Amino acid sequence: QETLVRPKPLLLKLLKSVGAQKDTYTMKEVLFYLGQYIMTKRLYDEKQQHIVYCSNDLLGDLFGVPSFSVKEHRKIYTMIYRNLVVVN
Ligand SMILES: COc1ccc(C2=N[C@@H](c3ccc(Cl)cc3)[C@@H](c3ccc(Cl)cc3)N2C(=O)N2CCNC(=O)C2)c(OC(C)C)c1
Repeated sequence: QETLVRPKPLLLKLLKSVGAQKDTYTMKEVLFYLGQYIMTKRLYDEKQQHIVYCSNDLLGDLFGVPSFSVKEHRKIYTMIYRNLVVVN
């Protein structure tokens, strides 16, 4: 009974670019796939892998910054919620 969400078009484009095949998700799925996006596109610092650089990327459009640490949970959840609607 986790909340279901419907990503808006930019977030959905990112999710589908890493092989998600649906239009509704749980938050934990959304997080999982954004993490995979970062990993597969190598947007992280090789030395401190918590650090992301996304200025040249649609991910930077979603989060509204050129760089962030994955420890920025307020920012990450807030920007994700701005990019979806709740279904069920
Ligand atoms: C020391 O290296 C780590 C430690 C933790 C994370 C991480 N941490 C997880 C996480 C981060 C923030 C929130 Cl709010 C929730 C979950 C999740 C995640 C989810 C969404 C985004 Cl936008 C980024 C990362 N997330 C991951 O996606 N991980 C888990 C670890 N390894 C991975 O290959 C993927 C991490 O993320 C990379 C993608 C940068 C790197």
